[PDB]
This record gives sequence, C-alpha cells and structure tokens, in this order.
Amino acid sequence: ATTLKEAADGAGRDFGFALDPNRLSEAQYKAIADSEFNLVVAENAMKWDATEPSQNSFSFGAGDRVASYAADTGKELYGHTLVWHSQLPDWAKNLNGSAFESAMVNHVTKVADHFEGKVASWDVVNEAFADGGGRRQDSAFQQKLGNGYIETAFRAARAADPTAKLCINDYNVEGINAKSNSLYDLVKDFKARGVPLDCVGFQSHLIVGQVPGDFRQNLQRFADLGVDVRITELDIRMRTPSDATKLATQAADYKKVVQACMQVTRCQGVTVWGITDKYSWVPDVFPGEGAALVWDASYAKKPAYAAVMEAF
Ligand SMILES: O=C1NCC[C@@H](O[C@@H]2OC[C@@H](O)[C@H](O)[C@H]2O)[C@@H]1O
Repeated sequence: ATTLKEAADGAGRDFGFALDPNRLSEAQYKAIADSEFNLVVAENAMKWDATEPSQNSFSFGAGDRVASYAADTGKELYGHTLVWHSQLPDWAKNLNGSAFESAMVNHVTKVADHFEGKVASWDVVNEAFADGGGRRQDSAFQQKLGNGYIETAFRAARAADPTAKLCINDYNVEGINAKSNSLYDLVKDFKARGVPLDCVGFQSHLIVGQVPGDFRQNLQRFADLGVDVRITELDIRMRTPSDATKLATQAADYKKVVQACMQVTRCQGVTVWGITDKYSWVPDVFPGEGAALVWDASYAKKPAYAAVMEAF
C-alpha cells in the first residue's frame, strides 16, 4: 500500500475527508484529496445555513460542487448534515411551533431530494445529546419541538430518500459514558419501533493522549443493535506548537482509532475532518489547540500518516 486510499480499499472500508470545494483550485490540496481518500463529505457546503439561507430559498451551488467532485473522482459521497442546532439561520430560529416543525421537515425533504442518488449516507440529525447525559440544552429543535423532532427528521428523510443510509451523529460518544448511553437508548428504541435509522456516526474530535480505551467495545454494542457505525469527523487536538513527542502520541492515537474500527465488522470506515492543519477548524474554535490532522500546514505527512496506513 502506497496511499491511505488503497490501504482502506484493501480493508473493505472507507477513508474520507471533509472537503472545502474552494480548495480544489489548490493543486497540492487536490492531489492529496484525489489520491489519499475514497470518500468525501462537505465540511460546510451541505449544512442548513449553506443550503437554505432564506426560508424556502435553496442554494445548492456549493453542495453540487462537492457532489460532482465525488462522482468525478469515483469517491463515495457522505451527507452532512440535515438537522443541526449549529449554523442554523436566524429566520429558522425565529419560527416556532407548527411553523418551525414545517420548516424542519421541509428542509430535510428538499435537501435529501436534491442529493438523492448521489449522497449515499446522511447525518440526518447531529449533536442531539448533551455531555453528561440527556438532550442538548441549547438547541432550537429540542427547545421548540421536544424529544420527537429526531424521529420526525428520520421519517421525513426516509420518505424523501428511500435508500440512503440515515445516520445520527455526535461527539464525546466514542467511549461508553452518559452521553453515549443516552444515544444508545435512542438507537435501541428506534430500531425497536421500526423508525428509519441505519447508522451512527462518531465524530471523534479527540484530544491527543486521550483516545477512549473502550472505543471498540462501544462501537461493537452499537453495531449489535443492528446498525452500521462510522468515525465521521476524526481529528486529534493538541496544545500548540507541536513537537516530536506530541506528534508521536498523536500517531499512536490515530492508530488506536482506526484499529477500533477495524475490529468491528460493522464499522464502515473513518473520515478525518480535513486534510491539512493549514485549514483545520480547531485553532479558531479551541484557543491554543490545533495541529490535529494527518498533514501539516506545508502538506507534509505527519507521523499520523504511517500510523493510519498501518492500522488499515
Ligand atoms: O459536526 C460538526 N462538528 C463540529 C465541527 C463542525 O464543522 C465545522 O463547523 C463550523 C465551520 O466554521 C467549520 O469550518 C467546520 O469545520 C461539524 O459540522
């Protein structure tokens, strides 16, 4: 194996990255995207704010570019994300009751339909739970619609796209904890009542030297509920600047994650949230933290690269 792509290919799994369409005009970026991955997800192009800036007015330009890139290079296409509390336009946050419900169902239907046949799987609902257990405490959907909005989104997504793999996504649920437990209950419930649900996405936004020791176990119990599992937004945050020691630990961590997936027959694969640290979303969100991706700002393979290659 000379690329992470064929390594993942040989393991019968996916290895993807979060794409910023604008960067495709950057040669080195495209070269890596083209050769090191077999799956692609829109880092931002398919979110609510990007697809429905104004009520009932859709903007699929950016999303279509991402979709075209996938079809053009023969990569699987992953959809992110239909229902999410973040990056939600104000016009939506201003709606309530029936109006809001209607706008949510409409958003799901229009976006799902638009990419039908192209997007193979969707993070239908993202980040619905709260660290420590229970539902997220700062979500427009949870506050305006209560517990039933999740099921409604999945049913509406299934209605718009009969065959797409419908997933629920979250972070800090990689290991067994109060958050993953609540997520687990929801999944068990949905499968029990026949609610459309086919997968669970573990964002996996981890911190170096802090990969959950029960990652595999946790992935396995979810898979045993009768749904596929996948690492969808992998990146391992470290205190900057980076140094040999922290880069080595990070490498060991990436190995652990990919290995956990490899040890679960239902783990479809791993998707890293970006290619290079030059564009990683971490620094601006986590002050003093960064250097979380496989390639550095100069597009040089970091120790994590060889670790992933080995894990696969
Ligand atoms: O599921 C998610 N978990 C947190 C990272 C977020 O992506 C982030 O959203 C904010 C954007 O400014 C940023 O470019 C993007 O990387 C993602 O959609």
